[PDB]
Amino acid sequence: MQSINFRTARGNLSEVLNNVEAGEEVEITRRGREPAVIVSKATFEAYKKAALDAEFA
Amino acid sequence: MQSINFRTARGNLSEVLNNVEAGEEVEITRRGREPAVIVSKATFEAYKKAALDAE
DNA sequence: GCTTGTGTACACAT
DNA sequence: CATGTGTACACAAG
Repeated sequence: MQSINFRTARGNLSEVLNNVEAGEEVEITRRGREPAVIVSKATFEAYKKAALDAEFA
Repeated sequence: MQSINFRTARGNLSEVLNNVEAGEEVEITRRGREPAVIVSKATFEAYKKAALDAE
């Protein structure tokens, strides 16, 4: 997975979002603070959906 | 789900990432482009256990 | 005194 | 009437 720092992430956000749209999952990191992932709403919405059909307790 | 446009996301990204860390899922929209979602890595990693449909 | 994060603002493009 | 995208400045935090 691609991993880019905040400063770089923002300074290139368009290129990041373009990369994301191409199917790449990009990790956003910040000093100390917990990381995040930018992923296409479609993919992630379809992850959430497939997870919701798990016969577990 | 919270939904912000690109210009606002780039200009408030720190506040966006703080919101996400608090458990929020944030939709980023772009003109004529498919939307993206910024989500906590922990949550995302857990949601990819959806890849237990592929199996 | 670096690096990186955060606010912000300007200019051009769509 | 706005939003996307490059970029650059300055201050804060580490």
